[PDB]
Amino acid sequence: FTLIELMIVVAIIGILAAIAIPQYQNYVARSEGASALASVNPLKTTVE
Amino acid sequence: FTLIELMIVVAIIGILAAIAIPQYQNYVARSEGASALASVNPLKTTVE
Repeated sequence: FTLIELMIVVAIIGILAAIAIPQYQNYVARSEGASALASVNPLKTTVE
Repeated sequence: FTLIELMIVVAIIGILAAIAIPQYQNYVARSEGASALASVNPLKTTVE
């Protein structure tokens, strides 16, 4: 009778369907690069 | 970014470099003294 309780649980393991968003790391990368420009931009203005 | 607009303006305040000509008042004084002789000179000539 427990087999059916597991049927959902087999499903539950299954359904997760948005896990590995790697290039999350790559909008993170864009954030890190543009926001790496944020670090320097008033120093343009400072040299000048 | 406005800091640089002010850099010129700090300069502009600075550059003025011929302001206090006091003894302007003293060539004025020479004018006033010699030209004070101008007032009387035909009155030499008038007494005489």
